Amino acid sequence: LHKEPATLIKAIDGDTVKLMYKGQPMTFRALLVDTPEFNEKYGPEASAFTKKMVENAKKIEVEFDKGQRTDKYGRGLAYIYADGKMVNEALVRQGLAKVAYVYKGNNTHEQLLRKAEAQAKKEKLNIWS
Ligand SMILES: Cc1cn([C@H]2C[C@H](OP(=O)(O)O)[C@@H](COP(=O)(O)O)O2)c(=O)[nH]c1=O
Ligand SMILES: [Ca+2]
Repeated sequence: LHKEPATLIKAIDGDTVKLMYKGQPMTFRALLVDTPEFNEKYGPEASAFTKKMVENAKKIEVEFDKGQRTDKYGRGLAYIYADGKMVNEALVRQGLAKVAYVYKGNNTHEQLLRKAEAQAKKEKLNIWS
């Protein structure tokens, strides 16, 4: 896989963000995770966590996996990086997302994110408390 440049347009919630990619606005949905919706427990915290991560970043990148790059809602499906740190992994490590939506061919970082979930769980963090 390889990282490509993108620019923040707007935070949306824990696992979606609006980014300018190859000069076009698109909503990106974070691969391999699921944050609570804003109306659910930890949802506001998930939203706040991702917002700080992307808004503070001097550099956002997106990394597509090997399979589909758009979901059925027209959202980009990627791993999203903020100054080199993967949002997807960071959410999971903080117990603010579960590993989820693991589809064949788009699962390159599955074991990485699983390892993070295991540690969040060990630490009884947030969703796991
Ligand atoms: C993360 C992801 C979600 N989706 C689809 C599955 C779910 O369809 P359904 O909407 O029909 O339940 C939806 C969940 O995304 P959200 O968790 O943002 O709601 O997005 C994909 O198709 N591929 C993906 O990689
Ligand atoms: Ca969600």
